[PDB]
Amino acid sequence: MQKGNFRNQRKTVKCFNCGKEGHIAKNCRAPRKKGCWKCGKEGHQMKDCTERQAN
RNA sequence: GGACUAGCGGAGGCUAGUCC
Ligand SMILES: [Zn+2]
Ligand SMILES: [Zn+2]
Repeated sequence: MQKGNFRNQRKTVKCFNCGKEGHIAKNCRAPRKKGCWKCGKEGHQMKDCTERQAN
């Protein structure tokens, strides 16, 4: 238990850290970062991918 | 508060509902 919100995993939540699917940044082993899982630039995000569209 | 169901999210919170 502890953190029922974790149930979000029931929707193959996406890791906002690495940008994978199956775990969240919270449950992400990687350190708290902000590397666009699109271009690989640390600072911006996919939503604001200054490289290319967001799928 | 908890747990679910939902739902979205670059941030995981929020609410509702039911239960006490
Ligand atoms: Zn991750
Ligand atoms: Zn980018």
